[PDB]
Amino acid sequence: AMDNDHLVIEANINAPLGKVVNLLYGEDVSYYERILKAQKNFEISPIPNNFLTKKIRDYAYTKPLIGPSKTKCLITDTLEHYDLEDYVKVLSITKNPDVPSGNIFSVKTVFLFSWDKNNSTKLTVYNSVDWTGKSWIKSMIEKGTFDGVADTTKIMISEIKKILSD
Repeated sequence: AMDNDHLVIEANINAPLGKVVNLLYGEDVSYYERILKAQKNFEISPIPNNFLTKKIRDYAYTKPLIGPSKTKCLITDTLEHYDLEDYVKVLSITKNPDVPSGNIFSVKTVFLFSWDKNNSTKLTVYNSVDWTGKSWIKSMIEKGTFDGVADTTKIMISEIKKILSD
């Protein structure tokens, strides 16, 4: 999952590791909600503010998009690793039960945050699809999924820079 074939982006953010991670996953969920709206999602359910204690948060939103023009995204974030002296890893699973083959795949996005030069943060994003059944549109789904995450991750980085521009 975390290999060059599935690498979406490696990007620098001009803030320390703990600030970037806690901006996105801490108790003020308005920042991630702002990112989701900037990515053109809507009908966003309240993001749980307790991720760093529970190690999981679930929420949902509607994403505009063969297939429907939009679909409900069910999000499960899990905190896989948290060490502010080293790296933080968040796994985000997206389920799309309302799309073709949507009952036999999930989308896995890995956010890796580590230290970069001059007290900054390196963000590494991977994306893959996990199949649990047979589908004859697998390549189409994997390509559309990957391109979509590339598009939305670029918006996320732009939005984080705006949030931190004070």
